[PDB]
Amino acid sequence: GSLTEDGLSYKEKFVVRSYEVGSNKTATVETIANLLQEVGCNHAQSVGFSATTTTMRKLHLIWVTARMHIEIYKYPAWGDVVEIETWCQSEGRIGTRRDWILKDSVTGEVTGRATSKWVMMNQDTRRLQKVSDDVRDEYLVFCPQEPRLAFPEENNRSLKKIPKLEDPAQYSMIGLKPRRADLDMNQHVNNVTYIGWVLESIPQEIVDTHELQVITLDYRRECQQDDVVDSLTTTTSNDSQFLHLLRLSGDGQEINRGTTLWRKK
Amino acid sequence: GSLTEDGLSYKEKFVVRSYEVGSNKTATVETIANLLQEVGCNHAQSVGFATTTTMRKLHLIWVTARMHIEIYKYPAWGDVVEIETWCQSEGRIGTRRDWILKDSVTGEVTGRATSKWVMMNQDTRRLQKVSDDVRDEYLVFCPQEPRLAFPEENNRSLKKIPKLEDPAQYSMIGLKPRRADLDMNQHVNNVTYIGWVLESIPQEIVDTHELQVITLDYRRECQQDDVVDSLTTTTSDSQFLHLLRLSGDGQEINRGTTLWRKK
Ligand SMILES: O=C(O)c1sccc1-n1cccc1
Ligand SMILES: O=C(O)c1sccc1-n1cccc1
Repeated sequence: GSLTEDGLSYKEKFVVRSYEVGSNKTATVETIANLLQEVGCNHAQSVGFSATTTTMRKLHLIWVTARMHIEIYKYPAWGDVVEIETWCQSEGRIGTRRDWILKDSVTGEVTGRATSKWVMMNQDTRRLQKVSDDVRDEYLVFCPQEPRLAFPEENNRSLKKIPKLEDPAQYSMIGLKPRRADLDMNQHVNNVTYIGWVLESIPQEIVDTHELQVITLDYRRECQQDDVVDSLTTTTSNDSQFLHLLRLSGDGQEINRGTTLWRKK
Repeated sequence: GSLTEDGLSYKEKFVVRSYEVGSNKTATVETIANLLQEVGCNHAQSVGFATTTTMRKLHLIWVTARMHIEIYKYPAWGDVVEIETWCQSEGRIGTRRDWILKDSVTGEVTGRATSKWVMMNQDTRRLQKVSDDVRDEYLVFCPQEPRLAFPEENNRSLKKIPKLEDPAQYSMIGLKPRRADLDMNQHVNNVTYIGWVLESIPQEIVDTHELQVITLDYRRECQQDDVVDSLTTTTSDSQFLHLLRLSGDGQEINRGTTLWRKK
């Protein structure tokens, strides 16, 4: 991987692995979401981060994901090479945005795109806060100054408000627990696990006859290593649409809400 | 990746990814076991395949009976690890696949693995000796002289594993596979079982020790809708005896041993 000529974005190529593919012999949406993490971390490292700034580390401040929106046109096949380009952008005091473009290395065509929204949180108190100018000026030199949007469209799916699923749900997967392989290097549940957990309540018949096209996921609360999760889904719709809810098996505390769009194979 | 000059083994380099590392900022044993799958599949593909044309005609598949992994140094995030793999016949019982893991910068051996495979009818799940027609098809891709990742006489890779007695010292109950645990044929990926065995090791062992050796026997497959119990008892360096069984009737699916060194 490497930063582009202007040093305002980062590119990296990935060969799709044998264990990274599903039943259709193409990369899963969780494999893709992991590749977005890998290109994201390599972009931060190539510009001095390790992505907390000097001031964030001093104040015990971290960047946390509020929303992830992924849209896939063609999932890459096992053995194919996918090139991913990523960049960040400031959104005032609310936080930052990280976008991605996925391409076929052989054809140069766009096979997918993603956008994520990040907010600042105190690592210990878990309290959110608006970005301070001292922190803001530290990373503004690594972002483009003109708007560069993976989803520019006048009316796009990445900014839609997601409602809360009403009980009873149509489908459900109960008693989901994270294992050590679901944890990151800081012993927190990896954000991609939640994507997998949302998809767990989609019936196998939809999974076998449709391909996931769009997924929007809001992150409200973290699932701890010793928590149990319930995954709920209700059909809201040639296209299938679903409303999703992740909550703690006990009290029913919400951790995530989302929507998926699937098209017939 | 590529086959070596003699076309009797396969090499491939891997850069360790951010999501592939644990709390020590080094690759997990499950990440390593997945890299062994990837280099294994690329070796088969580069030589025409691990089912032969005769196996497909008879509905025969290769299944893992045993996996033995020994790690001296887990690679760090960003490091490049080079893996060399090769297969070898073991008569009529089956085949063996071995691996050597190295540091790309130093050339030193950082780990090694050996796995034992048997032939099974994919439909009846019945084991069988390898026929000569099948055997001759793949013998041209294996070295003719013995080439062993674990040559040492009376080594840990060939030891018999006993069955854990109830009550177990530690346990993790109600383990279920999710879609990300399945392979391209909707079967549970063999690496998931490794993760499930380690689930019953206490977090205090995990935080103070590093896994050095893991030997895992595969007896029965966990179906997508099965629930698993992971049992562990200390037998000792820390040594543990492991057992994976179905949450209901208690049917055995796996047994193993792990060896851990103080950090
Ligand atoms: O989880 C993270 O910290 C990172 S880093 C860049 C992408 C993501 N992400 C968030 C949701 C799914 C993937
Ligand atoms: O599972 C498989 O089919 C393959 S392919 C080569 C290595 C393995 N394996 C088996 C146990 C752990 C890894």
